[PDB]
Amino acid sequence: DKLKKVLDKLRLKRKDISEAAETVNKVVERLLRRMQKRESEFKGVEQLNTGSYYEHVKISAPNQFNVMFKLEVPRIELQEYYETGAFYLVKFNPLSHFLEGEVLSATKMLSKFRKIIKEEVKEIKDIDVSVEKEKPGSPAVTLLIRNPEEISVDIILALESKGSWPISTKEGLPIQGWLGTKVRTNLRREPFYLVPKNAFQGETWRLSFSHTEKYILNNHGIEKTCCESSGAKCCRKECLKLMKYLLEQLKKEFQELDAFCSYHVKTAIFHMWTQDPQDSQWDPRNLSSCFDKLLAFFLECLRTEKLDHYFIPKFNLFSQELIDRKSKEFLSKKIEYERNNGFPIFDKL
Amino acid sequence: DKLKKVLDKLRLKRKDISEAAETVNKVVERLLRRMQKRESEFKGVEQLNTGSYYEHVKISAPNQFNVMFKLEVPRIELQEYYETGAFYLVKFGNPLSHFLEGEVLSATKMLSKFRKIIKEEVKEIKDIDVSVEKEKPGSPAVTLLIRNPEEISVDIILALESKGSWPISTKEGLPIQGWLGTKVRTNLRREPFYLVPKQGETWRLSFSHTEKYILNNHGIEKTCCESSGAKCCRKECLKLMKYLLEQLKKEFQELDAFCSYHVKTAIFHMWTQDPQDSQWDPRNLSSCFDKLLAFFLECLRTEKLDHYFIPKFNLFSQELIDRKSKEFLSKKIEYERNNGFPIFDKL
DNA sequence: ATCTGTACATGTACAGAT
DNA sequence: ATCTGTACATGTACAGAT
DNA sequence: ATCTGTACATGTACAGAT
DNA sequence: ATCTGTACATGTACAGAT
Ligand SMILES: Nc1ncnc2c1ncn2[C@@H]1O[C@H](COP(=O)(O)OP(=O)(O)OP(=O)(O)O)[C@@H](O)[C@H]1O
Ligand SMILES: Nc1ncnc2c1ncn2[C@@H]1O[C@H](COP(=O)(O)OP(=O)(O)OP(=O)(O)O)[C@@H](O)[C@H]1O
Ligand SMILES: [Mg+2]
Ligand SMILES: [Mg+2]
Ligand SMILES: [Zn+2]
Ligand SMILES: [Zn+2]
Repeated sequence: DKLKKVLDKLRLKRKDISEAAETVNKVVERLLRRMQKRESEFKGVEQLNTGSYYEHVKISAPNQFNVMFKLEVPRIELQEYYETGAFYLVKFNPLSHFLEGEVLSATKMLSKFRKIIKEEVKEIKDIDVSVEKEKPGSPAVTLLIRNPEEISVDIILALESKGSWPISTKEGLPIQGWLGTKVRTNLRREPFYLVPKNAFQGETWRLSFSHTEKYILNNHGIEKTCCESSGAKCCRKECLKLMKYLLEQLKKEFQELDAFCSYHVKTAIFHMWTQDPQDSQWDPRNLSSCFDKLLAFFLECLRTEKLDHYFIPKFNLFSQELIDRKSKEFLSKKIEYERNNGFPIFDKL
Repeated sequence: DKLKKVLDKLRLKRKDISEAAETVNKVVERLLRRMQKRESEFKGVEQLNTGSYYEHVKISAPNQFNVMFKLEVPRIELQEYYETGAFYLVKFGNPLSHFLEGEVLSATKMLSKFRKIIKEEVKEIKDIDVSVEKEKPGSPAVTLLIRNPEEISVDIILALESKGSWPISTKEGLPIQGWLGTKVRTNLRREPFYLVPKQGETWRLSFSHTEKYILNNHGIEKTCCESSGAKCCRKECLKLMKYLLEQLKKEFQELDAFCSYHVKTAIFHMWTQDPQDSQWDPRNLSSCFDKLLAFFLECLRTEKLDHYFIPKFNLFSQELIDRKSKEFLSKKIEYERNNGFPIFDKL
């Protein structure tokens, strides 16, 4: 019971999955063909599906989809922004119209990308779909879809580089004692990605490891058979779902928590999965203890004001410059409260 | 243990590895380039290193290397040869036209041209002392005999590469689901399969690339034998068993029918029967070797050792190995087992 | 002038050597 | 314990080709 | 270059078994 | 209550064709 029943509630319905995906795939496919069918500065982008729905940890409803349109760009030089670790300027075609002083401007290229999508969305007459107003500094072009429910799709332009990952990641991805050195070496043989976030704030990109995280979510055990048809279930994803849910419920209720996001939870459980690598440490019979030790770890992160980017160890997602101490102390109070009272926020609608 | 000292004996020396590999890689590279010449039928053939040396289970000396020269052959149809599971006929200005006889790609015609080219190229090698061994009938290999002073064999194996789905005779093979798992199994079966020459148009399936992967990714835990994981004794047990057979085989001509692939197949089944890394703790080397010996003896006595990839192919069937050959090896193994392995002290 | 099969450049798991 | 040679995967440079 | 075909992973859904 | 077996559904890798 208890947490088992909560997970029963969070579980997506097969029918809703079917109806959401088919409408999502209609729009995405149409947008994707537009990007190459034309001259178009983004001819050659490929679709990369990412985030919780494609990692099978989406909760409640299939109402948010994350898609990367990635562009392979060769002979790119990276300059780390302000020792931040995650933010870079990039330098040396149709992309000529996006540079400046030899700097590929994230802002300029996102704007044309965005302009294309808006135009194509205008030609869609079979689906009720609009482009959400732009959020400054965001990497996303966000679609809002109606019909069987509200659905949002974040279309994320990404650059794809095939060289060695930037030195700031050298000490990241510390999976050696959990997924192992062969897996780590192979993952770092994959490309890395750059996403037009902006900390020259307008020209900066941010590193993305959404492809690495997806692999990890679907290949998460120390045993190769974890959660496979001839292995045993673990409760790793279910703990992620529960913690995601506690934060979503807390964020709905308290504006004091706007600065928090699900990626903070994702980052925290990557660290917990590294600290507790054995699959037996995530036995489904120990769901409550597992959820609790995740809570305690997350609270220790808040208390110490320290949650390092799992791929970029020096980039503290909980630094003062990013999240006010007051916000972190508010979230500590609310989590400790739910914890010490049987999670009442889990009962509510 | 006694067995740890045997393993020290069996361990290859780096100095020997260097000298052997340097010469082997010179000859192989030159043979691969000549294959890409002109109107050579084998142009586009690619190199695949296989077998015990590339699996790090070669014992005693680095004196036998296995290398496949693989040729992608698109658009092919296979006919299983008489329900044997492992043997096939292959059918379709193509450069393999000279090897056809009405739809059918002749194995020995292709192997013979392959061989002729190799022999010719070896004649032009004066860098080092290397000759081509007399052909063994029905063998897929062209064997090089290198004297580096020390003697080194190189089996060069012509291979057809097909990228379609594996033949149905393997549908139930590779039973690694409780051990390496379903994702690993699916991904391995997405790789190509291989046909090597074995009546004269018969080819044989090869899974040397899959076996190589398994050898180097052999644990249920991803960290098995890794620098942040725990050592197992799976490969060490393979080495000891290979050594038992090699010592016996160089002493007793009665054992000519047996080869090391029998030992490699038996321990794949053992690795399937005991998937947990803790059933191969280095502290239990003796038990682990002993249970392998016992499994092998039961295969001998019951006359049943299924091909790991082709379940219906029995490597210990009557048609391949006489019951007396099996009973002879059984006695010799049982003898070594119950007398402290005196053949391990030999030489 | 650009294109490209061939081979160099880089990085590291494995396992022998010290 | 760290150091180190071979094998091998992938990214890239460029003589020689087009 | 783009697209379908095949195979089976990952899921949800529910009845019958335990 | 949970487990197991079948049915149902989407996502994804890659072969082969055009
Ligand atoms: N600040 C960030 N830094 C790096 N990558 C991020 C960041 N925020 C999001 N991402 C990446 O983008 C993906 C999609 O983000 P999103 O906000 O939709 O979360 P999610 O993982 O899909 O979960 P959910 O949608 O269920 O809240 C994340 O899974 C992660 O890979
Ligand atoms: N009878 C066979 N059937 C199928 N594949 C075989 C057979 N014999 C050998 N092979 C394959 O060819 C490879 C090379 O064969 P080889 O006889 O050299 O043995 P090995 O595994 O390299 O060991 P060693 O050379 O130390 O005896 C094997 O590893 C196996 O994959
Ligand atoms: Mg999301
Ligand atoms: Mg060999
Ligand atoms: Zn699991
Ligand atoms: Zn091991």
